[PDB]
Formats: sequence, structure tokens, C-alpha cells
Amino acid sequence: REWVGFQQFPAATQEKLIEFFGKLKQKDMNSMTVLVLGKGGVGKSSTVNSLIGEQVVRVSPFQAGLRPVMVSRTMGGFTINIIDTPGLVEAGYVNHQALELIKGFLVNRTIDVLLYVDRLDVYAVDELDKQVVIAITQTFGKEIWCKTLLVLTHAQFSPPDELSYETFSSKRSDSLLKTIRAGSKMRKQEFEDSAIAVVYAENSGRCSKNDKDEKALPNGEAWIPNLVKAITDVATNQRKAIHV
Ligand SMILES: Nc1nc2c(ncn2[C@@H]2O[C@H](COP(=O)(O)OP(=O)(O)O)[C@@H](O)[C@H]2O)c(=O)[nH]1
Ligand SMILES: [Mg+2]
Repeated sequence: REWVGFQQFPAATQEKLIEFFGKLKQKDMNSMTVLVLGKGGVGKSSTVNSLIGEQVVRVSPFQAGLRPVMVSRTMGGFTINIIDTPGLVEAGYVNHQALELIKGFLVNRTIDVLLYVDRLDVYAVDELDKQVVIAITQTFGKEIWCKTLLVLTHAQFSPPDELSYETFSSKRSDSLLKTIRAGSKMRKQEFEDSAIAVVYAENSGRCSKNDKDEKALPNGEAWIPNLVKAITDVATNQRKAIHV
């Protein structure tokens, strides 16, 4: 479908997205496919709707047995495909049936970028997070991690008491990255080489805006263009995409 949501982005965001997608088109990539994975309730669907700028997937405090969905939008000969998914944990365990459904849904498809999504405003990683990584590695292979971005939602979180945002967020992202390294079995150099970048998101209607009317992080940066910059970076990193 035509990309109506694009028209609703502020000019400053439009400008950046055109630059990013324009770079892909120059390399004769006239489309890209983004897979989104995560536990339930972390804002996967919300982040998808933020990226498309339309209500294309269902958001809810409760996890609906639901199926993967591909949302596709096209503009000036360029097409973005984003695959939203059911959560990867159920009742304190990894949901392997969800993973198999997702994998089944991906047959024949080429995945340019994985977004592995979790919340910023969480105080610990636990064994379940590592098991989610382990299961993703078993389903798609170790190589998925060289095409992945860690996306942390609820970025407008303000930590309690004396704690700085920067200390809290660097600890949260570090702990997750170390979990990815552990669950993927990657050696320290191998892991450094995968170069997994951390991107922040705030899907709340109450998100701060910068002075160009763009949804902004506490540092003032426009987060939707940041995330698109990171996606298009990974899409064109010349590591091989993920075929299933
Ligand atoms: N404050 C805030 N709430 C969010 C954010 N992302 C999602 N939510 C809320 O968290 C709940 C789950 O969101 P959803 O997108 O359905 O998560 P999913 O199960 O991972 O697909 C919903 O009630 C959303 O409104 C975020 O960045 N900030
Ligand atoms: Mg969802």
C-alpha cells in the first residue's frame, strides 16, 4: 500500500528518512525487510506503528495465540516490509511453538535486519532472557546477530532516587548485550565484530518533542530517524542477510 504514514512525519524526519532510503536505492536495494522479535509486552507492535506512522498492528497490555504479520508500505519505488511477531516467552518459559511459527512464516524470505526489542525500564536480566537468546540462535543461526539491533523501548524513563539516566541506561544495555553474547555462544572478539548497536525508542503519546516537532529522546535526538539510520546501516553492512 502507499505510505500514508510517511506524510504525517514532520519535515525534519521526512528529510532524514529520504536520505537513508535514498542510499539503499542507490545500491539497487529497492526494498528492505525488518524482523521484530522479543518477549511479550515490550513494545514490538508499538514500535512498528511508530516506524510506519499508521496503526497497522494491534497494541495491547495483554498478549492476544497470535500469528506473525508482515506490514508493507511503498513510496517512490521503495518498499519497507516489517514483520511483527508473537512474544517469545509464555508462562516463564521460551515459547518454541511461537518461534516455529515465526520461522515457518519466514520461509523463502530474506531478512535484512533483526530488531531484538526489550524495555529500558527493567532492573535486571535473568535466565529467561538468556534462554530467549539461545532459542533465537537455534532457530536462525549465530549469523542473525551480525544483522541485529538492540531496541530499548520506554526511553523516557526517569530512574529513581539518585541514579542518573546515563548510568542506568548504560548498565541496562550492557547487561542485555552480555546476555546476547552468552546465549549466542560468541567469543569476545567474534562478539565485538558483530557490532550490535543499541537504539532507544519511546512510543508513548507523552514522548517529548524536540524543536522540530520530532519525537525525542531525553538527549533531544529524534528517535525515529535514529532507528531508521541504524536499520538502513545494518541493511547495507554487507554481512549477508538472513534467508530461511
Ligand atoms: N510508556 C511506554 N509504553 C509503551 C512503549 N511501547 C509499548 N508501550 C505499551 O506497552 C504495552 C505493550 O505494547 P505492545 O506494543 O502491544 O507490546 P508487544 O506485546 O511487544 O507487541 C502497550 O500497553 C503499549 O502502549 C513505550 O515505548 N513507552
Ligand atoms: Mg505485539
